Amino acid sequence: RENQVYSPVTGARLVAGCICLTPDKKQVLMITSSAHKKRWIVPKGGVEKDEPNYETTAQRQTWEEAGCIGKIVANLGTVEDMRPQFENSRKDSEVAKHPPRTEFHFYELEIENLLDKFPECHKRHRKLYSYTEAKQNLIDAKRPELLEALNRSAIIKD
Ligand SMILES: O=P(O)(O)O[C@@H]1[C@@H](OP(=O)(O)O)[C@@H](OP(=O)(O)O)[C@@H](OP(=O)(O)OP(=O)(O)O)[C@H](OP(=O)(O)O)[C@H]1OP(=O)(O)O
Ligand SMILES: [Mg+2]
Repeated sequence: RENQVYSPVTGARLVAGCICLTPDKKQVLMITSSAHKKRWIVPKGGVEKDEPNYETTAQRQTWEEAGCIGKIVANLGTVEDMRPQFENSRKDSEVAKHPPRTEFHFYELEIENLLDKFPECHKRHRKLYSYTEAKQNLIDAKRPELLEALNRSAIIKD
């Protein structure tokens, strides 16, 4: 729908999501992408014009995409999808300047329940991963900005 909300500055699509952690904080909940069937990501989605805050969007998408209920325990701030040839400064190399694709507002959630039936339960897989596994999945998914969000969480990395 054209019910989506965009940054008035950069025109980046405004998305909220959840780093959903087990109470012991040893594992994060990950879902498969709908387009890229084999790629493991975290629950997230576009803010809608009616929604009063990012927490609403985040908890709605965590239910819809992952059948996961929990309490938001931290605001993990923002990360950007910086995807659209190169510009070399002679001490480093960078991609040619462009506006961000997406601006993500992430929250840490403590999982309280996982339900077997949820809206996207037939079009996605869903599973708990240790930090090391989760980190490798996000690299495999080519989503370093989601890994940045994961890294700000209280997930045990040792
Ligand atoms: O192509 P990507 O990787 O940039 O991401 C995809 C993202 O998929 P992802 O790869 O993040 O898993 C899709 O979401 P999905 O995972 O639910 O299929 C999402 O579709 P959407 O309109 O439902 O938007 P959300 O991703 O719930 O905010 C967007 O897809 P669309 O091309 O079908 O409209 C998004 O695309 P962008 O506009 O580029 O952000
Ligand atoms: Mg999504």
